[PDB]
Amino acid sequence: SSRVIVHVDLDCFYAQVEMISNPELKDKPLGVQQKYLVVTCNYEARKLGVKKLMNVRDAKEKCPQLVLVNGEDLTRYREMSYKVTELLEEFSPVVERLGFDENFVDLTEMVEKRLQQLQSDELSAVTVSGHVYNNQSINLLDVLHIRLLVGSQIAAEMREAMYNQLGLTGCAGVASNKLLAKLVSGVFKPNQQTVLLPESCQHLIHSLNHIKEIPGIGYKTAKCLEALGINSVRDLQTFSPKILEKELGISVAQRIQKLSFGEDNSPVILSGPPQSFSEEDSFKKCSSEVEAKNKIEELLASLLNRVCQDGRKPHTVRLIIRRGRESRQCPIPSHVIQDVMTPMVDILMKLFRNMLTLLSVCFCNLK
Amino acid sequence: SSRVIVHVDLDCFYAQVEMISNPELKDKPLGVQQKYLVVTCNYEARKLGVKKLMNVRDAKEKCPQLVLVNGEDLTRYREMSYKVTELLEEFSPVVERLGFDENFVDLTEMVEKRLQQLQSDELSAVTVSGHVYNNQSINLLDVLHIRLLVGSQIAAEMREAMYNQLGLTGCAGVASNKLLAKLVSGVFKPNQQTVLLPESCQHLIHSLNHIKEIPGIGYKTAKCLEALGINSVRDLQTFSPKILEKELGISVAQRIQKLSFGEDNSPVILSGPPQSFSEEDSFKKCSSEVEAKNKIEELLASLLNRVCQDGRKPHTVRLIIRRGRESRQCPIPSHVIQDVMTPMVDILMKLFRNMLTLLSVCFCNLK
DNA sequence: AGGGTCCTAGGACCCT
DNA sequence: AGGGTCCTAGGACCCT
Repeated sequence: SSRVIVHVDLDCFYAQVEMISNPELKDKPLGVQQKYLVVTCNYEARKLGVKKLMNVRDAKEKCPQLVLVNGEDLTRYREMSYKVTELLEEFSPVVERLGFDENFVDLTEMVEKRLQQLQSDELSAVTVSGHVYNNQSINLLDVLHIRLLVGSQIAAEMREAMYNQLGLTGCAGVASNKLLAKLVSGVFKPNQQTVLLPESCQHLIHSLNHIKEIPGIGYKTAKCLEALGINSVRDLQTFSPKILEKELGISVAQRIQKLSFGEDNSPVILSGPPQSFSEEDSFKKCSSEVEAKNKIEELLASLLNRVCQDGRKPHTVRLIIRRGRESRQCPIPSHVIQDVMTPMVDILMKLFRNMLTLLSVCFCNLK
Repeated sequence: SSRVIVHVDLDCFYAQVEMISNPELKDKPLGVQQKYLVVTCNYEARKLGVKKLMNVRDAKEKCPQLVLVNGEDLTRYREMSYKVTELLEEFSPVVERLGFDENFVDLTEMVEKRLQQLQSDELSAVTVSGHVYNNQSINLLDVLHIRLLVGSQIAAEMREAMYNQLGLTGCAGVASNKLLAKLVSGVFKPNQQTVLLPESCQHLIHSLNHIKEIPGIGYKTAKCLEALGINSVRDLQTFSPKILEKELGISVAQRIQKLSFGEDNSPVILSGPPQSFSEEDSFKKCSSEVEAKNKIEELLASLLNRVCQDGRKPHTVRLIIRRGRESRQCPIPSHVIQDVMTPMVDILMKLFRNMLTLLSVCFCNLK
């Protein structure tokens, strides 16, 4: 029942893609901006103090030299994202996408195969690729250390192939479940990998400074927990399972408390093709008229290109607006499944009439 | 793009099953009761005035001779229901279940096969099995009349097999879509079949006396339509598509108005195994204590037997209560997927604590 | 921002 | 009653 999981986490993905386009952008600090927010920056910029999602002003304050670059159109990032997932699917088919720049792979079946092909004398010659978390000592007769080290060898092969075949650097973390692989992938953060041996699991989770930092524990469950006096990982570990049950639920409770201990039995899901296709347009209260139809015609403009090129067809469209958000959705008529936009704009226009700073159209329920 | 669909509608299903158990119950009027309500009755009882869902009192008023029989445990009905669906799946695999006693089958691929095997001279020798709606005249050079007549021959073979192999009588309606097949299956109502030729589609839908009677038009959309002055099928046919769009939605609108015309492009779905397993317990305010745990232990008692024997395992449980209803659900822990009830009662007990005349537990999200 | 994921609790519909 | 179906609109989570 042992598992070997790798978390692959590309460095400043958007920046990497832009720096590939215009090679001149390298060397100097680089921000990728979405409206008034630098969402991503290359290492240089990050050394100068440009932080994740920093105002284009505060960016130009710690870093007047910034060479900013617009990244509101995610097409090129989305395409490279899937080129990376597909490269990893070639290693082992079971790859889970988390956002655009992170992937989980279950290396278990693959690690086991590489061992039965390996020979007796090799077992002692097994080496780690990259760092070992907390410099922990390897025990070459621990079957679990050997598998995690083979896992680190596969992880380094993936990272080498991502660079060689797509020009992308990134980090990797090798552990026995998704939680720990993701928590250890970032220990050595620029284009490196780390492997976690079980004896250091507690050191790793306790290296966190607030249950905020546990993936699966967002703002809501965080502030909720902070209202029970739970703040450190150890607090959540020792807190009453009972009060937690009745406070957050039976679902949230035991999952969160197990994450507290480094436990995470959740399987690596095959992400396969997307379950949805959305696009967003925000503006300085630019919508209060039939302009919404010029936008929406534009949002949907590029989508129909996307949702078509995919192959499958959506059987539901949705329209989203900001003024918390609201949505009104409807099934896509059969006739409209196969010129469109005359019929589709109309669909979403009446969805729009039923219901302005944001505006989005999402194609979902694909078949 | 022509379709041949059969709607199979067993007569007083519950009664049929009971009359099979204790053959003595035949001959005399028979009611199947659920609390203070005769939900089903054999033809005899129905001749005496016992109507669908009639008080056990009003039942014993038009029909003091009633020989009532309890039918709150649906196990035996549910089992025969699936024996009937499986018999029809043998004819053609694509069978859609609607409730326990109704099934749709798409006979198109099957009718077409029977024709290419049939010979030239036979085409004129094709006959209808059962009634033709509105006594309409057959045109043996109308390819659509011939296919619907082959459809009627398959329908009669199914009904003969349901009787011969399961002892069940029932009705059948043969049409070109689901709506019309279901509307015509009941024209000759006791253990007979009817076929609808297209030239009589309008006669059939206009034979209805209120859009209430169109399947897919329930109480809500009905009263809504009745507020627009729409009452007859012709009203809905001629009513403004536009006002209907803005009143009921773009989804409801065109689907409802097409049903008005006898149009229904919806495909026959393969129902396959159930998507859920529920059981219900209602009582005269009998629950206001740890009794709910004695019930719930009992509701869930039989379910775990059911949801297990199926094979797949649910990955969500739900608890439902009446005091409109309310539900609180949660994922079923991995450990509990495989003794249970010690863990499961507890799960639903805390779901119960979070939230008494009704009480139910439902196992859903099966895999 | 711009973009995803899956769940949940209520609601409509079908049948008896 | 006792039992099903699928949808929807909001909400939580992940990433930038």
